[PDB]
Amino acid sequence: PQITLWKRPLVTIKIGGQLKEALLDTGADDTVLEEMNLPGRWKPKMIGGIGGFIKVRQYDQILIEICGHKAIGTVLVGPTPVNIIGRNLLTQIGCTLNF
Amino acid sequence: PQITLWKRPLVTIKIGGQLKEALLDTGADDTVLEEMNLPGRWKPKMIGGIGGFIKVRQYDQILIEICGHKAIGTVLVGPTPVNIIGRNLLTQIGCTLNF
Ligand SMILES: CC[C@H](C)CN(C[C@@H](O)[C@H](Cc1ccccc1)NC(=O)O[C@H]1CO[C@H]2OCC[C@H]21)S(=O)(=O)c1ccc([C@H](C)O)cc1
Repeated sequence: PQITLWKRPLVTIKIGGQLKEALLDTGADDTVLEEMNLPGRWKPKMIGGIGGFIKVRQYDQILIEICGHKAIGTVLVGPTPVNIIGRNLLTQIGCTLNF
Repeated sequence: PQITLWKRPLVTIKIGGQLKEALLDTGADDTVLEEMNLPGRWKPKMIGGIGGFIKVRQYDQILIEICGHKAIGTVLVGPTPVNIIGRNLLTQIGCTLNF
């Protein structure tokens, strides 16, 4: 589809058997999701943006479905105020910017 | 143009007569630029990102050309990690997400 940007580009995602709302965010290299207790091993990481850094847990090869489109890749889990779908997954669903 | 996301969507902008590089950021409501000199009056404002809140200078009705497309809108100036073009200006140049 085509999503205009009058409002935040929020979409439903499925990850770890849960449905959630997340931003399609061309400004994020990677994907960052609200605290959730995923199984498996993880690696600590610190990521920075406006206001400074937050601590997150890096999970690799996680299955995620973004508005019907399947993808698999790294997800960072931590105290983010919004779920952020980054370019690592936006490429996998064929998402582009156009003007 | 159509912009894929395997790389950061960085474009050249012109603001205040000077060229800069900026990131097309669909996850940003607002446009925030690193510290710079801009003519005209400004108002102190607060903005929140992934890591907390920062103080910025708000410039309204500022001419800014993005990848050859003209916009006139609000530009926030402050200690953002990188120059980001937010939805307030992406809508003006007709930018949409497509997949
Ligand atoms: C570096 C360029 C960007 C700043 C990077 N960010 C993406 C960016 O879209 C954030 C998303 C966001 C964050 C909090 C609340 C809403 C939306 N928007 C944002 O800050 O917008 C500001 C201005 O407009 C307002 O609207 C929303 C907030 C205000 S990040 O989240 O910090 C980030 C850093 C590192 C990684 C890993 C390492 O790749 C992934 C993501």
